[PDB]
Amino acid sequence: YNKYTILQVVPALVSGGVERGTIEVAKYLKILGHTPIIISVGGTLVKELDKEDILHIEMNSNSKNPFVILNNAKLIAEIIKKYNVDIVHTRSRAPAWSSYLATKWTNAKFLTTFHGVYNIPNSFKKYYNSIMLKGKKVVAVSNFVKQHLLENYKIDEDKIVVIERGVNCDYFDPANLTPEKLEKCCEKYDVPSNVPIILMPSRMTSWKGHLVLVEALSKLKHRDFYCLMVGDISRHPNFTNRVKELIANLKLQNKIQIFGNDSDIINLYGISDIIISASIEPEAFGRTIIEGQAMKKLVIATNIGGAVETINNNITGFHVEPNNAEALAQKIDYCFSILGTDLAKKIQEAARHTVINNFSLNLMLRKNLEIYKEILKNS
Ligand SMILES: [Cl-]
Ligand SMILES: [Cl-]
Ligand SMILES: [Cl-]
Ligand SMILES: [Cl-]
Repeated sequence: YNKYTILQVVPALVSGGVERGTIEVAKYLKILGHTPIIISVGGTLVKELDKEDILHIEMNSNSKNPFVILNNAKLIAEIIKKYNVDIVHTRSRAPAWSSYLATKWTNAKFLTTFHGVYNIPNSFKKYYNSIMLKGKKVVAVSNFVKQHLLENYKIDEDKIVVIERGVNCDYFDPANLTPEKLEKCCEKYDVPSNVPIILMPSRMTSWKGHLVLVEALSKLKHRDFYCLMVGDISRHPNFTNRVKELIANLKLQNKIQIFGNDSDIINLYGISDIIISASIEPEAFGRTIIEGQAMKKLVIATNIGGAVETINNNITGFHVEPNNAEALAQKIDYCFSILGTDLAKKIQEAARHTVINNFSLNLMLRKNLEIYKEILKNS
């Protein structure tokens, strides 16, 4: 008929919103009457999969042992035969050895999505693109990743399909903010009343740029403001104490405060006026940029990686040079001077418009189903 079985394989390394993409695609396939299956190593992911009632198969990946690769490939192949899987969809960092073997032996098709920029040995690039990816397609989550696949992997262009990352415009919707839930968030985060709020929703790791923003906000010690740094502070705790100290030694403890991860990030966007991505090493895509644009905010992102891909400079947001405190401090100062004006409103409106028109989760999900149909054409 027109109903498909899509088996997604998720690895232990999940940088780049890999688990979020896998769950949203599974849920979408369910609604359309398709059958999603997810093979994972287990962990916290299974909890959501059970909530959404999606068939999950635990399995232990080990790319270091050929016997395990061959035996996992057999297990997957038997899963394929069991559920008449039409496509195996891998989102692994290295080549998905076991999954590739499973599809080579069965009628299933092989789809790869690259959620980031990783390197493969130069000796392997010829074999990968010529033999392994013959008659196959690959998905890049950004044009920044697609460029890597072209210049580094030397993968043929007509193999690469870009499916930009999407933001749930139904969840990230300023029309859902209530004046009460906002006040509760200002009360939870010690937010002052009549000052601009700067939100940096970044994991507390070194390459995110926290240090650059703190040196930038020090250059604006004369302006009144309040900066919130919300994100995990556990994976790199050594770095967190380092930042909190720099804020202290610069006597900025009352204008910048660090908080653990935010349960409901939507109310934190709603209370903010300026969102910051200050990464000094490139990112495949700037999730918080798109999320901030969806919330009708003034967005400032470093011009590096895919983080500026969603920003039409001076129209839906602003670019800054990475690792440049003065350039960042001046852009933040500029936004202060236009907050409240018709221009800010224009940019803020334009920002959510461009996310609805080009970077919605809805369009991401549909682009995934299209590439499934292309892969399954002539069957
Ligand atoms: Cl995806
Ligand atoms: Cl993107
Ligand atoms: Cl959406
Ligand atoms: Cl890391």
